[PDB]
Amino acid sequence: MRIVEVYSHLNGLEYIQVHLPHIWEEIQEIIVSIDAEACRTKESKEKTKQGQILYSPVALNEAFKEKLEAKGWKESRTNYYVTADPKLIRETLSLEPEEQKKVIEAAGKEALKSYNQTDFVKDRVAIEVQFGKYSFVAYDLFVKHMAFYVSDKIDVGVEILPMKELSKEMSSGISYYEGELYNVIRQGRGVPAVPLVLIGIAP
Amino acid sequence: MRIVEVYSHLNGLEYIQVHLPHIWEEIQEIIVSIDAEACRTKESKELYSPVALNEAFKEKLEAKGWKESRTNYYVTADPKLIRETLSLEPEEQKKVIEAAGKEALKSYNQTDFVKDRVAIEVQFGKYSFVAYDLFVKHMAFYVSDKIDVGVEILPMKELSKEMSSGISYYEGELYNVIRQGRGVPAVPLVLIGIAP
DNA sequence: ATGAATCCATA
DNA sequence: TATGGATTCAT
Repeated sequence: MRIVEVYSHLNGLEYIQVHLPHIWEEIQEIIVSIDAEACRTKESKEKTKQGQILYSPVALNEAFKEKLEAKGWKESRTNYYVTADPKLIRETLSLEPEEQKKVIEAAGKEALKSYNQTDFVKDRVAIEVQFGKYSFVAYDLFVKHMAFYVSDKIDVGVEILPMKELSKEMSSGISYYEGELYNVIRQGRGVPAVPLVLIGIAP
Repeated sequence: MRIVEVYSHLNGLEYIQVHLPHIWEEIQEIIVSIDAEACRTKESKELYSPVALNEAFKEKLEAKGWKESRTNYYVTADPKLIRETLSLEPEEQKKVIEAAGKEALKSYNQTDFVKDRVAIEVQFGKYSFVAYDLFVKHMAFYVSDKIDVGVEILPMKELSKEMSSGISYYEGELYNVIRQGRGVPAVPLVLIGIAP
């Protein structure tokens, strides 16, 4: 596949190029190695596209998974305890799971265990590949990548998305690069706090 | 139903209390007037129905004048052009983007309840919906100058545990916001956690 | 009886 | 026509 657009948020791309140059080389290689044609096997049942053979998100997801795990990218999970008290939250935000619980419960407040898990993490870099609803991209950017960043698990996050040129060749209602880039820029300079590299791809 | 927790983000609640006091009174009244018992369902988990709770609020809100709204905007691949057209109106964004020789893509956000420049998102859905509501939907109306403060109604954990799996809860979403750091997102908000 | 995948009711 | 959320579909 082709890398059409790349956006470096908080200079996350430069950080990788300086500290983890092999990671950037590897990500580009993985994308270039994906044969989008072999993933064009989803026969649409939508009335507005009845019969068209579209790119399959399932096939695309499998293709990336195969290449990433083959390069040593592995699943990672980060745990943390949440609570209703804003102050206790700010206090335990950067502490270890065990201490977060201890601190919250020590104040007589209920500690609720939660977490975030992602399939592709390597050398303190997390990659998310998304071919689905708009809401999941917001969740990835402002919650998942952030959770791993705050818990000191990754230094930069990466989000791979289909350009509009590709999303229009998939089932309707799928998030695309241009739209998600806009959602991030709309936040204003410096938000979110986690450095990121947004990548828009096409066949 | 009852309000268990309230979080004023960027003093959004105070903003409403000063400029639109009738809105805060109305929001409280509506929550109190909803009977969670009439929103129960016969289904087991590994209960209260999200659809029923949603319809309950929808009825009350629309009866009080809350109506759906939509904000349009043109997106594009060039970051510089985005920052230049963020605050402009739809047709003007298109104009500016296409004049720079770039492709302009029509998009928008739509929400069910808006009134007196306030948006209320009732949310009894899957885990990714609140993040989208806060960082995308509310921000879109705020940046397009359609609302001054956003409101998010969510179930407390004690209610979500009595609902189908995967439903986000107040304590967790509050955490997601505060984890961003002070002042983020940029739109003033009032997060409200409820229980039966 | 969940999480995805994916269809489609409106503005 | 694109989004938001409804509905359908593999576990």
